[PDB]
Amino acid sequence: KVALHPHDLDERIPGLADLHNQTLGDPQITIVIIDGDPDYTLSCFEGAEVSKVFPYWHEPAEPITPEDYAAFQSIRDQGLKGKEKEEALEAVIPDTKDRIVLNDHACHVTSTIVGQEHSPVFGIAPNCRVINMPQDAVIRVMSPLNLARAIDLALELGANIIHCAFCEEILVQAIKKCQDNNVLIVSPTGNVLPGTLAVGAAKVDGTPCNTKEGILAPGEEILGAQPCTEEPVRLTGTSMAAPVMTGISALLMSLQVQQGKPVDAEAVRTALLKTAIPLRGFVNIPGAMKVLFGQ
Repeated sequence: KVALHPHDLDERIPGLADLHNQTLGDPQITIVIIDGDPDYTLSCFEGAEVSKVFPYWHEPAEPITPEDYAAFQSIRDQGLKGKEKEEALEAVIPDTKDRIVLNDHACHVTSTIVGQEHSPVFGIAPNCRVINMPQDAVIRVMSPLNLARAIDLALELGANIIHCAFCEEILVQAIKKCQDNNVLIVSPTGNVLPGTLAVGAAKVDGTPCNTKEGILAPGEEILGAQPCTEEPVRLTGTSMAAPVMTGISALLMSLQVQQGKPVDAEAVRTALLKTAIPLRGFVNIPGAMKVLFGQ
């Protein structure tokens, strides 16, 4: 009845309003986002506990001009597809388009998780601690070696949740170390490991746009930030559903802290998966709250 903190996805995600009534996150919960380089000048990140840690083993990349970002956004807003989209990107931003895809993705994903209330993008968990670990410098990104190194560093930075927008034996063992150290890994199914929460995209009506340890969440028309403008945009894809689950998972962990319970990543992951309404099903916050908190 009364959403104390009205959120865009309240109607599409039962129990989100009620969960928001109880927490908007806790700064003791750290989320490390392994993605591109987000734009922290956006007002949705003002007052947010956000910081960038660039992996020390990357060569820093030259900053991308606002004009290049605007070119990419114009091409999206015209709704160009297929061969014509690619010919348009190649015509105007051939050297920078691949980095921009990553950086733009990072703005959107970070805004979905931690965007401040009453800004243009209100995130799921605006009071959690968020560290961005940009990877765009490596584009000259799906490399398993580099992701393993990035995951090891994210663990050392104190991650409770690692959001990997890109998730070889070395990577498999880095994921395993996260599980052994009670750190949740969240990644999209795409458009493979225990203790990973794999996320698929649901349409606006809740149907689907991996199956054993996956969950579906809203992935269509998700409101988020884009670089160099205060104007938000709605995007669609499995990598749009993943950040919704990262935020939800962070809220549930935040509630464990607020109730004086130890952070328990595996309890949160298994509660989500076992209560999902037929991957394993659509996210079911009311069921998860019952399993975790007796609500």
